[PDB]
Amino acid sequence: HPEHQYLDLVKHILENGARRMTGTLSVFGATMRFSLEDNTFPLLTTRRVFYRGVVEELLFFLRGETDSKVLEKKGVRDLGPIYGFQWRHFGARYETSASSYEGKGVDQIASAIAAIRANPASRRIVVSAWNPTDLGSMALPPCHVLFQFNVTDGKLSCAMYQRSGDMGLGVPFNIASYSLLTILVAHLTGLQPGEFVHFLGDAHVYLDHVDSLRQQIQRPPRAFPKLFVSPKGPRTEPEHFQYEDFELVGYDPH
Amino acid sequence: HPEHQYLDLVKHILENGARRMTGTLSVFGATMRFSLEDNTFPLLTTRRVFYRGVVEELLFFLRGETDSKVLEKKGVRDLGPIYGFQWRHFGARYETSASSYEGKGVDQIASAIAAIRANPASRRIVVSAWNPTDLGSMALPPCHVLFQFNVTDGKLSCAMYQRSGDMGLGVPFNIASYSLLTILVAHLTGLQPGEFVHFLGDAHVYLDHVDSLRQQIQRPPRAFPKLFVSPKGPRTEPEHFQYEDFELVGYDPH
Ligand SMILES: [Cl-]
Ligand SMILES: [Cl-]
Repeated sequence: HPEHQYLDLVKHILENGARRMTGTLSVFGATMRFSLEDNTFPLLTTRRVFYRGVVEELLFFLRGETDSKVLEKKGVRDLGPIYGFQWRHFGARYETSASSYEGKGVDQIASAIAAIRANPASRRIVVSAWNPTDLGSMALPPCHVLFQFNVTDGKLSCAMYQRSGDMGLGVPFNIASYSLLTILVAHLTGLQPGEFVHFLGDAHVYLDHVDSLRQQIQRPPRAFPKLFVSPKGPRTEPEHFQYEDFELVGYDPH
Repeated sequence: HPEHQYLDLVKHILENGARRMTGTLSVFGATMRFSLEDNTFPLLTTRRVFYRGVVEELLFFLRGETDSKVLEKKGVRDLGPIYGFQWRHFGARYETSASSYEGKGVDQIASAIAAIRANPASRRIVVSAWNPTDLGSMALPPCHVLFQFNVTDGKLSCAMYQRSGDMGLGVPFNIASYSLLTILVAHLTGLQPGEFVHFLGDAHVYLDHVDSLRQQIQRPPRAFPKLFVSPKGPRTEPEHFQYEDFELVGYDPH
């Protein structure tokens, strides 16, 4: 079971992590990979992951929105030039969350989907959320720094480099989100999902989560849920997708 | 022996790689890591790596230079806004190789060394070579897309995300270069080198290298060389380092 990769990484941090300062235990440089074949959706079972949050927050970023009032009014907790902005309007001057950016900055997402369709074998289908000229971003920068899509044998795969991740909450959430982005984009482009590959720089556990994490990691994982994309109407762009287009089947977390 | 990680990755591509078009065999998503402790320098032994090239080309990028005439006149084969430019002048308008950029764009390298000194525990010591607004870059973009430094227990480590790498020539070269950057920066900042962690998106073998690669991978690796930093005068910035500051000991490739 691939959740073991997550649990082993947690065990590793608990047993051999460094102490650095809120304190943490940490290691540097880790990888986990999850198959998305046969509708597998790597939503962790050893502790319930906020699925509705994953979905709404991904669709929100894909709309390029930056106003957490949208999310709040959907049961999910101005944010600045966070992910969606960088994804969809890279290099634009960021003003306010209530403002318009159509035709400003580089739409890396549109560019990635186009490349997937015209040149699926491309090695340059990269999307970056890291802009060192954006001082606002740079004072509280994205944890998930960059990702790459790959098409091989009709399967869309994704690799994401995460500079820092908390194992307790953030990392499981992020596995879900990028897995869901791959599934969403696979559907949009007529492909089947392949794999999500997660690369981590700093991987840390918070001290106040130690006790709970060590109970969690003796639980045997359960088979991952399945995720089906069944749009309620036509979807020609990624911002068009709605929460309801996704049926989560067999999710049974401890 | 950590070179086995390289050889196993090659075997894996040979045996289970996809065929995509000059043809290649390829897999997506791989990791290798190399300890830089006790002066270990991961210069591959199963086939000689162009050490002089590694060094000169790293020092060249660290000077922010973009004119391959500098390299040519040092026995190593306008390049545009390649690595050094992005590293040292991110977001500046790139004009010519013969031109000056002091005070233009973000000096991510200087920013990274400063962070290493003031806030070694930082999780945001990231350097990106990926600028999707730079159409010139984007027509022939960097393979080594981003890297992160980490300081833990007095040891500098580095992780680099490479979007595409040829196993034959490019990947061994790149392992050397980032390992050497870590050693160089470790010395400059008073730290000891830790580890180089290599994350790869597309990892490919060229068809015309298949036969040679399969002979190569039956050779038992030899212990890696050691690398010592012994500057011939004072070094207060990374662009100051010279080829001669580095003594390579015990390099014996097949
Ligand atoms: Cl945690
Ligand atoms: Cl090759």
